[PDB]
Amino acid sequence: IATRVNGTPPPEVPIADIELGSLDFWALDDDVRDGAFATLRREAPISFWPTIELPGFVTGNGHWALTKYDDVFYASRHPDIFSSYPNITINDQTPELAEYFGSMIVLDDPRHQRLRSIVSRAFTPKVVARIEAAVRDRAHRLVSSMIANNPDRQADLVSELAGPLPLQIICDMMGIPKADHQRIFHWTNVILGFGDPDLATDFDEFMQVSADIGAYATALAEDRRVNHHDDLTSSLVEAEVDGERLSSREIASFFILLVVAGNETTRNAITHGVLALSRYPEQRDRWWSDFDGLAPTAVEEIVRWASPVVYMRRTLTQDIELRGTKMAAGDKVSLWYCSANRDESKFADPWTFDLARNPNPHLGFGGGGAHFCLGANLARREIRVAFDELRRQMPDVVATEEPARLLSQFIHGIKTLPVTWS
Ligand code: HEM
Ligand SMILES: Cc1cc(CCC(C)C)ccc1NCNO
Ligand SMILES: [Cl-]
Repeated sequence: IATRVNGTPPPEVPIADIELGSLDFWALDDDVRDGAFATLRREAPISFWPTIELPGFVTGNGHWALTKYDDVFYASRHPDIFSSYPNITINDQTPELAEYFGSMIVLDDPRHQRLRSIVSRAFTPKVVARIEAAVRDRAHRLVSSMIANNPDRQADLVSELAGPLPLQIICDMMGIPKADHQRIFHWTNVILGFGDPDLATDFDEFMQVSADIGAYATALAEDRRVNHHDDLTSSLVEAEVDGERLSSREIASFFILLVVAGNETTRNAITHGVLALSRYPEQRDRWWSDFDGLAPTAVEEIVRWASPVVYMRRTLTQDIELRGTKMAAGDKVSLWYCSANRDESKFADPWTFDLARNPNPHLGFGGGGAHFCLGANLARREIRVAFDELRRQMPDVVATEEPARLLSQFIHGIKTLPVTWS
């Protein structure tokens, strides 16, 4: 595809053209989206928007959009005010889906910390360092297979590498048999792709997929309750929180959170990273000339640039005012990481994709504090190893078409990215 000029700011977007409540807005290209958030940061840093109407979802009240880095950081660090209960997407959750989506991410402390403590050891730096060889093995073989399977030197990066790598890693951590990885992939994509006609627009399919992955979780849990294995599902069924085992719905919700969180966002970080190296070849050249020296900053700049999670939602527990804006107890609040990560008052040259950027206190893993991404160290490893394997096996891998972008307010997804190599 065409490259662009690195450092170019987005087009001006008049504030009257911005409709965060319309699915059509989220189909526009990233230049327009980035320009819209730049206009909000400048002219309306806290503003109120209707909730997008999705067939079968509960619309409910609209939300206050926090677009400034400092406000997203403030909300994240004050959970006694900005609660993660009852949901962390904007749209209200049906009582039927609460059975499958009531994990620790929609809970406050103390119960959130008790739940997180069941699995946190498995994601600490020493424990993930052990997973590193498996990441290396899977990434090496996926890229080798891309080359063996495609003598025409053309393939889809998403289906051949970015998707399978994080999926295989988290499924093995969970104890899921390899035969079932494609069902997990499909379920993940329906749950986080709803509203995109290429994935699912029918709510019956969304509820069927939810029910099926919940039933799958429950059967695997029952098996592990009979026969322990060295995996996260056995951890879940063996835990006790003050002498009480987790309920079937708590187990199903934990399993679904871990599986979905563990593959989709990393997949999109890799695809956006390859697209950026394609658009800014100077950065590829710099990184390839010193891979290990630049990898720390390069991986962080890929996450800042991609912002794979566009926003997370909070709910006020009390009246507050910020920047002169009075917000009421019970109001929804949306935290726009995609905007915080272009905030001109926090980042020098925010429109420059600079793989040497340092410091880089981006909010791609959230604003910090109680819910800080459990998998951040694992994600950074998977990204660094995927790019090292591309450098080694197909260093000129480059996108040949513009991405097919996922239609989503929540996930900065790429459905397909055709690439070519020498
Ligand atoms: C580049 C990849 C990733 C990105 C951009 C990302 C982003 C995020 C964000 C924005 C949050 C919410 C943070 C907050 O509310 O303050 C989060 C939470 C979480 N992430 Fe990730 N994540 C990534 C990879 C992973 C991986 C590989 C896993 C492995 C399972 C994972 C597991 C989780 C979990 C379990 C939570 C909920 C934590 C809690 O509620 O305490 N994430 N992530
Ligand atoms: C994309 C996403 C969605 C959610 C809520 C949706 C359900 C499936 C838990 C939670 C975490 C993440 N990702 C975090 N880390 O990848
Ligand atoms: Cl103030």
